[PDB]
Order: sequence, then structure tokens, then C-alpha cells
Amino acid sequence: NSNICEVCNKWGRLFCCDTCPRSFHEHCHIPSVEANKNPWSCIFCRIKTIQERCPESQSGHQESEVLMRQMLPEEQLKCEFLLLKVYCDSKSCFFASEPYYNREGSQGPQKPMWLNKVKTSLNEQMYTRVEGFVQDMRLIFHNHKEFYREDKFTRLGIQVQDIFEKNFRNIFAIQETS
Ligand SMILES: [Zn+2]
Ligand SMILES: [Zn+2]
Ligand SMILES: [Zn+2]
Repeated sequence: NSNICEVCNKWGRLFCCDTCPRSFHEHCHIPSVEANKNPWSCIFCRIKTIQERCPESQSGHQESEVLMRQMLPEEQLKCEFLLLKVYCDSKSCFFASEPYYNREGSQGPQKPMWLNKVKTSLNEQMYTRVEGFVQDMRLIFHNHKEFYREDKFTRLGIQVQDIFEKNFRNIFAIQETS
């Protein structure tokens, strides 16, 4: 196994996947690494299994259909993985914890949002459809763009949104377009 966490790239108390060489901090993995379970398979492995069991799950889909899907176990897993892929980028630090807004010439968002809140929401089964999760993810970046206006820091929102959107299209097998 790797000697660093796959998500944050640090050493520490790591839990090792039994079916691949990745390792994780307990609360870096999503869901948090399970108490018992020998062998244990990480989220990467669990997502690969879904694909292998249903190869046709990789044919192209329309985003509108994906969003309306109910959060059954497989869609719950896919959203957990997509959230984890965002955390894997170091620029996610900016969006992880609860933000506050006090900048001359701007007003804070009406509905603040952040990664750890989405994380808790998934853990608590608060989303009934994929759309719920995706709307909250996109709101994080949209809030950021609006608040920071012409400051160059706005680009951090663009950057992390692009990681989200690429991973969304991959994980949910969105039909490729120009
Ligand atoms: Zn970690
Ligand atoms: Zn694994
Ligand atoms: Zn099948």
C-alpha cells in the first residue's frame, strides 16, 4: 500500500485498502473508514465494481436524467466519490469549512455553502435526488464567484468547479459533447 493518504497526500494514521494500493486517513475517506470489515475495499474499488458489474453503466447519459435520479445506494456512493474527488485537490481547502463575508463593496451570499456541510448532508441522507447534491456543490462555486467579483481570487472558484464538473461527467458517464 501507499504510505500517504490518497486525498490529502500526508502520512499519519492510515487505513489500507485490501483490493488496491491506496490508503486513507479515517475522515479523509468518504464515507469515514468503516470500524471493522476485513477485508475492506475503498470507494475507488467500490465504484470500479459497480462499473464492472454493469458495463453499460458507462454509456453516455443526459445530465437532466442523472439529476432526477433518486439517491439509492449506488447514486449515494457516486456522490460520495465525486465529493471525495473534490477534496483530493489541495485548492478544496478554501471551500471546506464555513465561510464568512466582510469585504468592502460586496455582500455575502443568501445561502452559504461549503464542502463539510455537503459532507454532513450526505452522511445524514438529507439528499433524496442527485440534483440536491449537485445543486449544493455548484452553489459553493457560484457564491464564491459572485462575492469576489473582480478580485483575482475568484479564479479559485473556477478552478475547483472545473475539478467538480470533470469528475461529475466521468463518474456519472455524461454523454460527451463539443
Ligand atoms: Zn488524508
Ligand atoms: Zn481500493
Ligand atoms: Zn448490467
